[PDB]
Amino acid sequence: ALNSINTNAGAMIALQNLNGTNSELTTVQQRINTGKKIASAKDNGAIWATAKNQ
Amino acid sequence: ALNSINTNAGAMIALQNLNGTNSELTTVQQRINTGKKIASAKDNGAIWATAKNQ
Repeated sequence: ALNSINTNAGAMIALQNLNGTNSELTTVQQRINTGKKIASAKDNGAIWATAKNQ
Repeated sequence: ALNSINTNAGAMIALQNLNGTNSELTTVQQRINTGKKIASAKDNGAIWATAKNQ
């Protein structure tokens, strides 16, 4: 209602965007730590399985 | 009879208007206290029920 005292969507949307940025940061940090894109089975199942067997 | 000693309608009508103002004041104060228009089931049955279930 532009003056509500119980809720505000601006904080919710700011939180959502911050969480998205944190997730991307986590992915990049994992890449830097392990030194490779496909490190686990979550990154890419097909390529990870192929590399293990090879 | 413009000079009656038993009754006067001016006081009655002044009382009625004062009571109406008091009722409106009560409604506004309730809105300020709870911070919302539809707070109870008396304000609006349909919207209150919808909000509860949602």
